[PDB]
Amino acid sequence: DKEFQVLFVLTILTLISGTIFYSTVEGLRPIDALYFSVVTLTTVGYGDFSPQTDFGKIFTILYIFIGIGLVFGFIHKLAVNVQLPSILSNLVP
Amino acid sequence: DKEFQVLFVLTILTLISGTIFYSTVEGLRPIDALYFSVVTLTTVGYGDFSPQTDFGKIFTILYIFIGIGLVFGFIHKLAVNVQLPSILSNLVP
Amino acid sequence: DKEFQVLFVLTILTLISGTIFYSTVEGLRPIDALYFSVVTLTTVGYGDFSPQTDFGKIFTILYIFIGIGLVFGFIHKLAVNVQLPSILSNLVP
Amino acid sequence: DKEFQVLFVLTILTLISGTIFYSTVEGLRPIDALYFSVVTLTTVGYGDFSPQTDFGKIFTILYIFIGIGLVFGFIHKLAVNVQLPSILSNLVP
Ligand SMILES: [Ba+2]
Ligand SMILES: [Ba+2]
Ligand SMILES: [Ba+2]
Ligand code: NA
Repeated sequence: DKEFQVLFVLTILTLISGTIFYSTVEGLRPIDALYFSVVTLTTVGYGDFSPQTDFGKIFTILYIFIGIGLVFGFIHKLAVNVQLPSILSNLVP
Repeated sequence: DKEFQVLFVLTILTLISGTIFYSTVEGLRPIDALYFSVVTLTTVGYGDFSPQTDFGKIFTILYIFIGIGLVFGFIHKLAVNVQLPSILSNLVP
Repeated sequence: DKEFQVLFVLTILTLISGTIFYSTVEGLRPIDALYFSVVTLTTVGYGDFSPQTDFGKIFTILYIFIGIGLVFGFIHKLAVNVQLPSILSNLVP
Repeated sequence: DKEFQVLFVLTILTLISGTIFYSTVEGLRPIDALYFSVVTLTTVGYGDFSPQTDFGKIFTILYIFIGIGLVFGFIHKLAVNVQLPSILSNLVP
């Protein structure tokens, strides 16, 4: 609850930083910058967007190392502390 | 057993929702929509398909956050509660 | 030791099946088929190769669900039961 | 602390080896080689770079199996032993 709340905020700030960085340095539209940040940090990585500048490539290296751990923590506690009880609620006779 | 069964169903419904969404909004053939949903939620992400619309990009962001946890849970219990015993069965003299 | 050995074999057989499938149905060279199988099951997924046939797409869906759990188990026990001691060996004065 | 330090070094050496390999055999610029090594071992895998030679494909197979476990260990202890306390520090009244 309080755990999920902090992880939510931390993940939001991370995605805001990526949105700002890639829309400025890589010239993406803000929605595309957000989408790319998510596709990156979840490791999906389609490659429909990818950094073309060296600044973008260096940021991306650092962004991945700092952000993957946080994003997957959130995905994990979301599944565990929000998704897991709710599915059991739908179960019990 | 009962665990694996619930995870199977939950994963199926998730993949059905993606199949329906991407065949409608992104105009994919249903098989391609299913395939893309799987390639997305397992994080493989080839990028042979990727959303071209903003609606598609926003759904994909949400779809990834909600679905990755469920899919990998299923992959995990499938390996643990179905794959792991079966391989030991083939072992014991 | 015996754990790592079984996981090695199981991973090899999985990669052999992918090598055979993608070289036949998708017409890849055997080395490219192996490479693609690995890039797929580790979720790296560059997309330099991806299935173009519906048979290939359906197999890939199943191949991912069955194979990811096994591959990452191997990667895990390789790191834990082979990589982790060896690095400590290089450490102790 | 001492754990994080060893994982840092091990990850650095891994990324140096990839930087050297892909700039030589695949002809990438060193920054692109580093970037590609990171995008590979974190499994993001955009595919903006991917190996074109058989030597490159075989190395990549081995590089992924050896390196993913190490990289994610580092990402994990970085989040746990460096990121997790620091965020709590910002919390306590
Ligand atoms: Ba990927
Ligand atoms: Ba890709
Ligand atoms: Ba791609
Ligand atoms: Na991944």
